[PDB]
Amino acid sequence: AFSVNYDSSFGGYSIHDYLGQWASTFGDVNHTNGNVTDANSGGFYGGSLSGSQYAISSTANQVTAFVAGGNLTYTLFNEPAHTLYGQLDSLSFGDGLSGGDTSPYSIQVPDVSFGGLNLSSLQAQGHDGVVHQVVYGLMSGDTGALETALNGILDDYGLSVNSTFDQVAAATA
Amino acid sequence: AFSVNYDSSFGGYSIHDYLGQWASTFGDVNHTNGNVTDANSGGFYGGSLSGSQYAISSTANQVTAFVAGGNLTYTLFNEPAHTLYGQLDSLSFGDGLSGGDTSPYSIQVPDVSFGGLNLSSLQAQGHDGVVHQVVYGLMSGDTGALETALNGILDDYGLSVNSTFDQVAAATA
Ligand code: HEM
Ligand code: HEM
Repeated sequence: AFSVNYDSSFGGYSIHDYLGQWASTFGDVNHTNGNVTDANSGGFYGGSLSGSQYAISSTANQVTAFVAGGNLTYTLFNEPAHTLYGQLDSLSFGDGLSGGDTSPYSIQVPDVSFGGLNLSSLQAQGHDGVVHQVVYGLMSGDTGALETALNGILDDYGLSVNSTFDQVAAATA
Repeated sequence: AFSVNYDSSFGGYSIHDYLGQWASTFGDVNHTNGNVTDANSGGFYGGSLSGSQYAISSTANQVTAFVAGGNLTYTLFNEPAHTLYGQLDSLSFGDGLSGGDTSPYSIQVPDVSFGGLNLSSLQAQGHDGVVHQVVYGLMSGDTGALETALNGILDDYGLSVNSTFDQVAAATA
């Protein structure tokens, strides 16, 4: 049922009066096209994050970056906490990062990229999942988990991470 | 269907050696407890935002605030774009904002709160939906849509927004 709680000093105020005073001090956040940042976006509680891509740029130089493509969700503060899981199809490495809103993320000056990775992990595996280990590894500048996963795939072609890009392109054609 | 793409200059590079060079230039974003902000969080593309609460503070005075409770989803860049929909149950008003991560949002010095609003809209209604008009209204310092909705609820009690909080509380007991 509809209910109202209030500090007792507002007992004799009308609802209209109160909301007029609240709005007066609040002002206008100007949540409009071209004007939305973290200062006026507001925020959500209780939710997870999802998307066909996750991307991040270096804080050391703000240029070096990677883009993970697939079907990913991140539990954020839901349990198991701070777990990335789902399907990791692709990984692009290079300099500069554009898009991410009404267009996909893209590396501006691409070096190298991998497609058809076919890596997946369940929510319940938590931080032990391969997708989480790979992507979080890369956020921390640690390629070890990625290289272990790539060695697993490349094993089918008699290759490894010590193979060159030309060798890998030759066997996977 | 594993594949690779690369700038021709990396043809004779080993995968291992490329990733070594990428990682040593990327560094470590330091995505750890207490050290995560927007500068080192990364981002997702193609996704939606949801939660049991939405909340926001004034950009002018950094204090006046509200918290909307219920079951909410915001389409973000998915169509119909920038639409808040679902069920709106509660709305609390006052000064200060606490929590939002591992605890619910809460107003620090509450003035007034409304429960059992029982308002709901669909994604397909877009910006015409009542949950969107109410909350976007409040974000714009514009209580008009809220007051229309409250007059609807209150007319079944023979009251309106010009009634006092004591009178509303008496009728809704
Ligand atoms: C949940 C309550 C929210 C509502 C009702 C809402 C509604 C809107 C509306 C109606 C617009 C554009 C229409 C205009 O120009 O008048 C807009 C823009 C935008 N909002 Fe929201 N929004 C909400 C929360 C958020 C959140 C949590 C974010 C996350 C960062 C966000 C990000 C954006 C962005 C990036 C834009 C447009 C930027 C641009 O196109 O230049 N909004 N919002
Ligand atoms: C998508 C890939 C991501 C992965 C794999 C990831 C992983 C992690 C991990 C493992 C932790 C805990 C590490 C520790 O205990 O030191 C953490 C903390 C955190 N992450 Fe993420 N994260 C990702 C993206 C994001 C995003 C998009 C946000 C949203 C802004 C975010 C916000 C946070 C916050 C606020 C904390 C810690 C806050 C605290 O307890 O002090 N992360 N993340």
